[PDB]
Amino acid sequence: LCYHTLPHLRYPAELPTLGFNYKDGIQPVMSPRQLELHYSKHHSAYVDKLNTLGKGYEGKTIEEIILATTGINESKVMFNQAAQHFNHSFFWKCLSPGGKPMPKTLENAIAKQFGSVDDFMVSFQQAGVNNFGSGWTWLCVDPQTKELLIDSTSNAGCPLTSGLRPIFTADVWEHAYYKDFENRRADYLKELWQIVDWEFVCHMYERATK
Amino acid sequence: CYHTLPHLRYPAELPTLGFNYKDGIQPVMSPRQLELHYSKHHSAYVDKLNTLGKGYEGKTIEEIILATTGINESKVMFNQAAQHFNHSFFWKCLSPGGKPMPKTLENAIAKQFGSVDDFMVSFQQAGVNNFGSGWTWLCVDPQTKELLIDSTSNAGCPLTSGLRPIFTADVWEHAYYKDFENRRADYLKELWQIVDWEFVCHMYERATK
Ligand SMILES: [Fe+2]
Ligand SMILES: [Fe+2]
Repeated sequence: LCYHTLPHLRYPAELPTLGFNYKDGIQPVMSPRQLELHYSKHHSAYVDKLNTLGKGYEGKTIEEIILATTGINESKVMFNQAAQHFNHSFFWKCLSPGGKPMPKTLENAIAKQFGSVDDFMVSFQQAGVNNFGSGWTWLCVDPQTKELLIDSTSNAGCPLTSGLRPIFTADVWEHAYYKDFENRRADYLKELWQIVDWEFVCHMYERATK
Repeated sequence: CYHTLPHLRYPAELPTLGFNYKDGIQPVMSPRQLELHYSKHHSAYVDKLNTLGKGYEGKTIEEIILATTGINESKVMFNQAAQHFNHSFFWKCLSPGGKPMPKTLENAIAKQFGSVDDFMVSFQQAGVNNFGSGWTWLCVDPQTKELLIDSTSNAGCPLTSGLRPIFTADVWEHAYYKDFENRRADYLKELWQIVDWEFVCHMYERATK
């Protein structure tokens, strides 16, 4: 009985149903093959591995597994699969072919924190570029202060392990962009905005700041 | 102290490859895979390190790595120097068509691991299981003269724990994604075919002296 970022995301794990047709990629940014690799190979493997480890978590959220395994050395393998499952699921919810325009509520909140949407985007791209190795770049709500914050994590790291509430993420594991952008992570992050589902981000913002 | 690459020095320079960098590393790495890895990834580490290393002129890259390891203020330089060393060492480990394993190294591997095939499977598994970006290494422990498989994350480098590498496989996704996409396991299985075991054996002989 507490807030979850994705309360519908539960164990036994399942690859999530995408808001759109997989075979089309996520135009204009991600090709069909880039999405197929990422979703049908990478994400699918985390779902499959997690299902060999999570006995006892039936009916519970994936976030509950993350929170029960975080910082525990003997549980690193399960933590990594559960967090990656959650991280990818959340990522797909953040995206849509051609994007969705940012509602006024969200625009105001982003400008109130960062000065403008443009200044937030510049800062967000920079944090993603600078995230050494594999990981994720996040926009989160701090529920105590109501601040919006950019946070980067390494590998399977997830800001909800520190009590932050994600509202947007960009995967910056090299596999997220290597098929279409090769080494060009900066270009990937700049182009990614064209496919962000800002309606989902705004929905997350409203519930996270309540 | 012992250096793995005593000729790899600052100011940093992309190393000359023992082969033509436009022809890839057949039969495993395509020309474009090698061009990206060397001319983009490795090249950016070199360039960035050269913005940071003033004062280290004439020193080994490994001395920079030792001077910056575990120091929070120097994380960025550590990452560049370590990655420059790791990639330069990787390229020496590889050759088109490979080079056959000399008996001395064959015997040492089989003594440590049970057999060469046992070593290879164990090494492949460690690379597959190295979560995220990193490197999987065959090293000599100079305190025992034993061989061991060691995995590192990100720019992590065995020398910071007093180990002497003799072989490494890059398992950053960029090392294999062009030719193998998500198939890291296949990459590691196929990588044996371009391994320069003459260099690996030279390193073994040197590390255990
Ligand atoms: Fe991913
Ligand atoms: Fe690399």
